[PDB]
Amino acid sequence: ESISTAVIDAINSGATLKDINAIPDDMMDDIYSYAYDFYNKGRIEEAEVFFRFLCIYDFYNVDYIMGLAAIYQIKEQFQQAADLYAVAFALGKNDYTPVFHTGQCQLRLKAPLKAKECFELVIQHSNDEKLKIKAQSYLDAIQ
Amino acid sequence: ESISTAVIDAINSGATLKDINAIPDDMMDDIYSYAYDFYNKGRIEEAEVFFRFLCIYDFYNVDYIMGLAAIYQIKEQFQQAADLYAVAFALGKNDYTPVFHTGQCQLRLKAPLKAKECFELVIQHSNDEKLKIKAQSYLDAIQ
Ligand code: NA
Repeated sequence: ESISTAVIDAINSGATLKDINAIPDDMMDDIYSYAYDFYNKGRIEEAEVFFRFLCIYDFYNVDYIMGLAAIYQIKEQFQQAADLYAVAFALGKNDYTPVFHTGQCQLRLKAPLKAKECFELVIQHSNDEKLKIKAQSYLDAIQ
Repeated sequence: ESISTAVIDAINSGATLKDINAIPDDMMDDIYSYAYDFYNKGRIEEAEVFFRFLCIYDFYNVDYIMGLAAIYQIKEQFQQAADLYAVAFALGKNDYTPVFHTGQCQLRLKAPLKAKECFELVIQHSNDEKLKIKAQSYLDAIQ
């Protein structure tokens, strides 16, 4: 029946629609690869429908969630972007990229304080030099 | 978890085209009928544009997906067709038609092993006789 029922069931079950329907991995990879192609080519409207479907069918997948969070951030839906980046971080705590992006979202939502906090976390725990230089530049700009 | 709720809530906070209810149902039906007629009548470029519009307006409508997937197939854009057939399969209720068309696309993309898995999958799970007969023939021809 309808995807919204299936979704409520999947949440209640703590399992992904992908697992529940046993969609093969190769098929999921193909959709993701197409979706990323739209994103990289800058075709954000087409990329968004693909990524929204991906996160619906596999809501535990960090690459899907990061992809859709990047799209929201680019469309300036800062609060939705920040919410997805927080889930991505919770599912992958070795990676500070989502904490960095959330910092940029918080700045745009006029919460300089929350933003500084994110940028400090990155500087403190990330091993990604480029991420740390960006975060340090934001922290210097915000004072 | 509360994780899956957080993903779905974030995604559900933004309005979609279909959410705002600005387009009458019969207009949507007319657009689909014309797109489908253009297709059947060989006017492919026009069918392509409209079916793509339809897929953006309701990506979870299998008829829209299968419509554009079939256009890519006919245009020999076999990878794109295969990517949309994977979406149709995930949307679909045990319907193995998109899996079968994926097999034909794989075979044309010189991935016979992938093709053979598609056709095997149809034979194993499909309840559509005409479809299993085509799939068995492809399997026999590929060896
Ligand atoms: Na970005």
